[PDB]
Amino acid sequence: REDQYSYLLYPNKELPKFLDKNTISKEAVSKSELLSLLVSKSNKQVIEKDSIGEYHFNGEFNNASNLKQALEDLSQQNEYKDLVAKESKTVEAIFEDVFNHKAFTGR
Amino acid sequence: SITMDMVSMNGEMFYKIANNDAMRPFFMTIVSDSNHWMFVSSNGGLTAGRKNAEYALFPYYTDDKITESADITGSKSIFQIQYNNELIVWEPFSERFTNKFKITRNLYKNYYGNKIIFEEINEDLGLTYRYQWCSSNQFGFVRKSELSNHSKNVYEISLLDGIQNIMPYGVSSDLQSSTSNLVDAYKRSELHPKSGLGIFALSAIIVDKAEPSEALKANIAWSLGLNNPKYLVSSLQLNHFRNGKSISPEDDIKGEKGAYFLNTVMTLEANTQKEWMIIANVNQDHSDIIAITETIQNNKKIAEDINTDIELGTKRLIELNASSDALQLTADNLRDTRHFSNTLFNIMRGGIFDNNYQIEKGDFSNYIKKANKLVFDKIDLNALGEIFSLNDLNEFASKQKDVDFDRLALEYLPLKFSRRHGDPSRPWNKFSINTQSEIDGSKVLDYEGNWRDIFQNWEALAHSFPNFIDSMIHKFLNASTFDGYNPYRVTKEGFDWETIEEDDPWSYIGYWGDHQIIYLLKFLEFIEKHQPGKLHSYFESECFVYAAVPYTIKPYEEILNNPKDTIGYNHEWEKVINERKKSIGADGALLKSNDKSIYHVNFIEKILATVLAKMSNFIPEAGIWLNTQRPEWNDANNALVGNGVSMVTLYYLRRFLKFFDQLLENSTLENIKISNEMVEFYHKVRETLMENQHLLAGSISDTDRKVILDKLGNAAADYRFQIYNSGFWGKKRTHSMQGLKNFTKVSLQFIDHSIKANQRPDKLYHAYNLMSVEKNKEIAISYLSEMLEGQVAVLSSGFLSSKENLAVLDGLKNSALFREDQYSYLLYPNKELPKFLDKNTISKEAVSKSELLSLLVSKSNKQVIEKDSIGEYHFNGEFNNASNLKQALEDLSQQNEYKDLVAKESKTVEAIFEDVFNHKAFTGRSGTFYGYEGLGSIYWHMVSKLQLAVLECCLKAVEEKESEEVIGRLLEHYYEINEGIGVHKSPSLYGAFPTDAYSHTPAGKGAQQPGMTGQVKEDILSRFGELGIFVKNGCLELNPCLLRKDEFLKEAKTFDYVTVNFQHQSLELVEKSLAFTYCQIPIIYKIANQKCIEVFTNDGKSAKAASLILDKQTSQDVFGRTGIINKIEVSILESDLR
Amino acid sequence: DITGSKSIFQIQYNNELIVWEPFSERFTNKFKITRNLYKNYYGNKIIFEEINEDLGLTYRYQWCSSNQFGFVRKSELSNHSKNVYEISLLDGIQNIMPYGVSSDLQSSTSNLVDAYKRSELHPKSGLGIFALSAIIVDKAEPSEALKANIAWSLGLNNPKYLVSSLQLNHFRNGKSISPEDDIKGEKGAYFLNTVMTLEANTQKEWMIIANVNQ
Ligand SMILES: OC[C@H]1O[C@@H](O[C@@H]2[C@@H](O)[C@H](O[C@@H]3[C@@H](O)[C@H](O[C@@H]4[C@@H](O)[C@H](O[C@@H]5[C@@H](O)[C@H](O[C@@H]6[C@@H](O)[C@H](O)O[C@H](CO)[C@H]6O)O[C@H](CO)[C@H]5O)O[C@H](CO)[C@H]4O)O[C@H](CO)[C@H]3O)O[C@H](CO)[C@H]2O)[C@H](O)[C@@H](O)[C@@H]1O
Ligand SMILES: [Cl-]
Repeated sequence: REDQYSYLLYPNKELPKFLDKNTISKEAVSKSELLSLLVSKSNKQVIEKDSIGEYHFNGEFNNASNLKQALEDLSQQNEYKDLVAKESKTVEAIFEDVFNHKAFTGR
Repeated sequence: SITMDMVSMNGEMFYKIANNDAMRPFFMTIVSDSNHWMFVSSNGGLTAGRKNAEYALFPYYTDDKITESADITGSKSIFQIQYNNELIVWEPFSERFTNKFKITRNLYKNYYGNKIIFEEINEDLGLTYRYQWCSSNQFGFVRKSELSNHSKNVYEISLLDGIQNIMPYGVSSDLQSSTSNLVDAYKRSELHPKSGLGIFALSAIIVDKAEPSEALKANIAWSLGLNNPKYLVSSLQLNHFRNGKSISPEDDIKGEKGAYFLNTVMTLEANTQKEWMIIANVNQDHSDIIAITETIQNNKKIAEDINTDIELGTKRLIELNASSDALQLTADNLRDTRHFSNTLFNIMRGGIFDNNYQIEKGDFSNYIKKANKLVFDKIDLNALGEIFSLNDLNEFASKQKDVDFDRLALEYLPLKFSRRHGDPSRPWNKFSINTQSEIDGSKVLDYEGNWRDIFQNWEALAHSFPNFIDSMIHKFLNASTFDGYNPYRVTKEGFDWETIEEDDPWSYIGYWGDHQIIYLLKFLEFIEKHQPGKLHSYFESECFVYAAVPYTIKPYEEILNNPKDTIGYNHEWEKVINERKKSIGADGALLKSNDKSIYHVNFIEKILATVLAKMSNFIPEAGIWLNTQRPEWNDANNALVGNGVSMVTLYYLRRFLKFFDQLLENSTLENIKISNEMVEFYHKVRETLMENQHLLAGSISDTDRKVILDKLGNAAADYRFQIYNSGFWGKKRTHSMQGLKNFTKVSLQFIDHSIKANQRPDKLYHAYNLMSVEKNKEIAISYLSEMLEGQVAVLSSGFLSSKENLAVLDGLKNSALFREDQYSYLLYPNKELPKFLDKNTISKEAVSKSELLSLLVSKSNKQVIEKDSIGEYHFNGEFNNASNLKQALEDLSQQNEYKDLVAKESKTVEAIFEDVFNHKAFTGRSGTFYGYEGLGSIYWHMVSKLQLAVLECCLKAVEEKESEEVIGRLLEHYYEINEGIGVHKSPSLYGAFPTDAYSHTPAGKGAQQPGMTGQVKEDILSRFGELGIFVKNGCLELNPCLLRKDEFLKEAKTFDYVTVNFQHQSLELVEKSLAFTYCQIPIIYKIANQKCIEVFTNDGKSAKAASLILDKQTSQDVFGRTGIINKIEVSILESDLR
Repeated sequence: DITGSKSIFQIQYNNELIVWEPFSERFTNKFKITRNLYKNYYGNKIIFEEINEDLGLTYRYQWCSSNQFGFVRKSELSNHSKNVYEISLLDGIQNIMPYGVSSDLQSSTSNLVDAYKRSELHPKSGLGIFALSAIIVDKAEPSEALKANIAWSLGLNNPKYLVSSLQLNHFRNGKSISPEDDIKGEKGAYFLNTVMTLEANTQKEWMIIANVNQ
C-alpha cells in the first residue's frame, strides 16, 4: 500500500456495486421451467423481474440456505411441487453462479 | 416571545410556535396513515423509518440522544452567500454560529399531525429557509425545501443541503445502539449518476456466523428541483463547506456514515423563492431501486405524483379518524384539533374497524380456521357472500346451532391500524406498525394489546360503532379465567399470558388487581344504555367459556403466611394446552370439562366468577387485598403487592354491584344455573356476609376482620383447588334468582360500610391501605398518603351524594395534590427526600449500646459499619437493603472473633438498619424518583379520569335538580380541571404543542412522552359528555347542559366531513352554530328560540320534534351506520348554554 | 459539546462583552484560533490548548491521574496580550455520571436514568455530589444508593457553583448565572463561575478533582 508504504493482509479488491451484485442472466431464466413459471405468475419468493426486464434473487436472501428455505415454502403448494423436486439443484446452481459463495473465506 | 397561532402555509392550516428555540426542545411523533414512524425533536433531531426500528432511516436511540444528535443526524443545510465582496456562511438550525446573526426560528405542525415545518429567518440577510417532513406510502419520507429572499438584494448562493447519518438497510437496532463503530466498517454509500439517487447499504449483513451474508437491500435518497447538482454521499466534506470552501462530488464512500447532500450554485433574485425536495425510503431491493431510477429519468410528472401521494396520505388519515368521529368544527380550533389527535392516538393504539360493520369472508374464514379446526370443517360458509354485515353474520350464526361458532362469530372484530406504543421516550416498549402485508402491501386485519390498554381504547371506540359492544364483551368475558382473572394480552387469535424466565428467582407471573371490574363495567353500562334487555338474554345462554391460563393461585394459609409468594406457573397444564392447541387451534386454550372438549357457562356464572374472586379478597374496612404478584394501575407503587389493600377497586366494585343489582331487579327470571363446583363457593361467601351483617351497626374489630377474611379466602381456596386438580365435571345446578339478589344486596351493605370507614378528615378518601396479621388472630389496618386515584374512584363509585362529591373535590383542590404552576393534580404529595449526606447515619447511642457494632468499630472492620473522620457512623455503602446487611452478617459469622456475637445481636442490627432507612414504609419507586409517576409529576391519564368522574358527578347533580350553588360549584371544578389539561396553555407552559397529548409533566420540565397515552380515551368520552351526547333506554339524546356559549361560531365556516360511505362532503355552518359527528353522522347545534331536533334522511325527507330525545328506532338507525340518516340538526336554547 | 470539559469566558473589551468558548464548535470562525494537543513521554498526561490570537489569550487544561484523589484537571488561563481584561469565566465538567448506573442501562436507557438523578453541592466545601435517588432495579423492593461520584476544586476565590448544565446557554449568550445546590432529574455537572481581572503577561491557575465510587 503506497500511501503508508506498508503491507495489506491480502489484496484490496473492488466489490460489486449494489446494482451489480444480484442479476440473473436472461438465458438462465428462459432455460428454467421453474423460474419462468414464477416470473409469469408474478411470484417473488425466489425471483423478481424489474421494470427494465432484468432478473434478481429475492432481496431477503443472505445465502443459499434462505434460497433452500424458500424452495421448501414453494413445494408446499401444488402448482410448484413437481417442479421444486425436479429443478431445485439447478436453481441452487444458478444462485451459486451469481454469488460465487464457494470462494467465501470470511468477512 | 413564544406565541402559538393558526397560519396558512401553502394553502394548508398549521399551528406556528414562534421562537420555538426559546423553549427547551420537546419531543413529537409525526403520524402517518401508512406504516411510517417519525419521532422528532423541536430542534430537528430525529429518528424515522417504516414498520419498526429494524428499518430505521435514522438511528433509533432514546429521546435524549435523538435531541442531542441534531448537528450530526438528519437535516443539515449550509449556505455560502455572496454579499458585497464578502462570502458569508449561514447554517440554519445549527448551533455552529452562535449569535453570528439575528435569527428567528419558527416551528409548524398541521391540524392532522402528519406534517411538520422547520423555519429559520435570517433577519440580517432577509433570507428564510424552510424544510417540511411529509409521508408517502409509495415514496417514503419527503423533505420539501424552500429558500426565500424577502430582501431588496440579489444573492449568489452556493448551497449544501441534505440529510446525514443515514442508516444502511439491515442493521439491527440492538447492534446500532451498542456497536455503532463496528457497523461503520461495513457501510458503502453509492450514487447512481444517471438519476442522482443515493444507495445506502452494507457490504455484508453483520452476523456472528462464519458464512456468507449478502446484503441485497438498501435505504435510498433522491431529489428533484435543483439544476445540475453535485452530490455528496457522506458528511466528510461538510466542514470544508462550512469554512467557505468548495466540495468535490462523491459517488462511492466506504467505511463512513451515509449522507445525501446536494450542492448547487444559483442567483436568488429579490422577492423570489427557490424550491426542491428530497425523498428517502427504506427496505428497497434491486427492482424497487430501478423503478425509482426509471421514474426519475422518464416520468416528467414525478414531482406531481409525489405531491399527489402525500395528499392521499392525508385523505386516508382523515377517513380512518373521521370513522371514529374525529371531526368537529367549533369556534375553538384548539379543542377541535385536540379532539382529532385524541381520536387518532386512540385508534392507533386500540385499532379502528375496517369498514363500518362490513366483514370479508376470506379474513373471517381464516380466523375460524386458526380458532377451531372442528368448527371450521363443520360450518359451511357458502351462504355468505364475499362481503357481509355483522347482522348477516348474526342471522347466519342463529341457523348453525353451534355454540362454539356463535362465540367465535360474536368475538370477531375486524380492527386494523393498531400498534404497540413504543418510541424513544418509551424505549422499553418494542413497537411495530404491521398495517401493510409483507406480501403485497394490502391492509392487515389484526390486533394485539395489553389487557387494560386495549379495553380502555375500545370503550371510546365503541361509541362510534355501538353494535360491536357485544363482540367486545364476549371477547373480555371469554378471555377471563375461572378463578376470576385474565391473561396480560389479547389478540385477534385469542390471548397470550406471561411465562417464567430460565430458573431466574426474580421472574414471576400473576394477575393485575384492577383488570377485571372497572373495564368490564364500562362495557356493561354501554350495552345496557344502547340495547336494554340484551344482557338479560345472555343470563341463561351457555355460550361463554373460560380462558385456561396455567397459573396456580396457592392455598389460603400459604398466601396469608407470605402474600408476596402466591402464584406458581403450572408447566404440566401448559403441556396439555399446547397439545390441545396443536389439535383444535386457539380454542385449545379454553377449559375443557369431563364430558365436553370445551366447557360452556352462562353470563350469570361469568359475573359470579369475577365477583366472588374479588369478594374472596375483601378485607372489611380495608378494601380488596393485593396478593396476585402484580400491582393495579400504578406500576410505580408495585411494592404494595403483598400487604397492600385496594379501596380503589372497592369503589369501582360498588358501582359494579349496584349496576348488577339493578340489572337483576329488572329481570323476570326466577332461577340461575351455575357449575356444581361453584355452588359451595357462592353459598359460603353469601352465608359469611349474611351472618356477619349485624357487625355493620358499628366499626368492625381486628378479630372479626380476620374471622371474615378467613371464611371468604378459604372458600375461594377450596374452589380453585378442586378445579386445578379434578376440573369442571360439566354438571350445573339450579338456584334462586332471589338468592343472587340477596348476595348482591348484602355485598353492597359490606362495601358501603367499608367506604364509610375510609373517609379522611380533609374529606378525601383512602386509595390504598396496608394490612398486617397480628397475634395469628387479628388483621390490623393502617393508612397511606392522599392519592388522586382514590378520589377519582370514589367520585366514580355512584355512592356519594352530590354535596359529598363536592366536599371531596373542595378537599382535593385544597390538598397537597394540587400543583400551582400547571393548575392540575399530582398522583400523591411531593416530598423532600433526604440529601445524600443525610440518608445513612447511625446514632452514636445505638452504636455504643451494641457490643457487635462497637467491636467492628474498634477493630476497623468496614463490612457492616464505618466511622467517618468526624466521628459519625454509617452503614457500608454497598447496602441497598436489609438483604445485603444479612448477607454481610453471614460473612462475619464465618469468622471466630464475630461468630457468637452475630447469632446474639443480628436481629438488633437489622432493627437499627430499619430505623435508619424506614424500608417498612416503601411502596415502590413512586416515592424515590422525579419523573413519570414519581415525585412532583403530573400523570395526565389520571387527571383526565378525574375530569370524566367530575363530569359524571355534574350530570348527577343536574339530573337530580340540586341547588344552583351545588351544580355551579361542581361545574367550577369541572371547568378548572379541564383547563389544567392545558389545551389553552401557552406552548412555553405546556412544553409542546398543546393540541398533542403527553403521558406526564414532571416538576422541572414540560410535557414528556408524546402520543399514545390512555388519557385520550377519557378526553373523548368527556368531550361527548360536554356536547350532551347521552344514550339511555336505547335512545340517543342530544341535549347539552355543560356546553359553553363561546364554543359557537362567531362567523360562517365550511364543515368538511366524511360520510359512512367514504364520501368527502361539506356543510355550510352559520354564526351561532357548531358541528361534530356521532357514528359518522354530521350533527349541527344551532342556537334558537325553541328546542327542536331535525333528522334528515337519504330519501330527501326530514322529520322534526320539540323533544331532543330520539326514539329507539331512529337511534338504532344512527348506531347502525346504514347511511339512512344524512345529518341531524339540533336547535338549542341560549339559556341552556354556560 | 455536552460531555466532559467545558469552558466559557465572558471578556470585557472596550465597552463590549465578548464570549469565547475554547474547544467548542459553537462560534465557528468567530476568532482566529490555534489548537494544540500535548501528550507526555510517559503517556499518563494530556494537555488541550487553545490560543485565541485575536485576544492574545490562551486556555489550557490537562488531565492527570491520582491514586488517592481520582482525576485531576489542571487549568491555566494565560494573558499574553498588552491588554487588561475583566473576565467572568464558567469552567467545569458536564454529563457527570452518578454512581451506580450499569453501563448497559446507560447505553440503552439513558433517559430513564435522568429521572433518578440528584446533584447536590456541599456549601462549606464547594464539593459536588452526583448520585441517584435509588439504584435502578427491576425488582419491587427498596434500593438505596449509598455512594456517589464527586467533583471539587481549588484555586478560585469565592466561586458560584452550578451542579447542572441548565444555565450553560444563558452564560453562552452573555447573561449571568444563579448558584445551584440541588438539581433533580438532570445530567450532573460541576461548574465554577468567578470574576477576575487578568493583567497583561499574567496567568491564572486552578484545578478540578473528580473521583468515583465514594
Ligand atoms: O395559576 C394558579 C391558580 O390557578 C387557578 O386556576 C385557574 C383556572 O381556574 C382557570 O380556568 C378557567 C375556569 O375556571 C373557567 O371556569 C368557569 C367556571 O368557573 C364557571 O362556573 C360557574 C360557577 O361559578 C357558578 O357557580 C355559582 C356559585 O359559585 C355561587 O355560590 O352560587 C351560584 C348560584 O347561587 C352559582 O351559580 O355557576 C355557573 C352555572 O350556574 C357556572 O357556570 O362557568 C364558566 C362558564 O360558564 C367557566 O368558564 O373556565 C375558563 C375558560 O372557560 C378557564 O380559563 O384558568 C387559569 C389559567 O388561565 C387558572 O390559573 C386556581 O383556581 C388557583 O387556585 C391557583 O392558585
Ligand atoms: Cl414489549
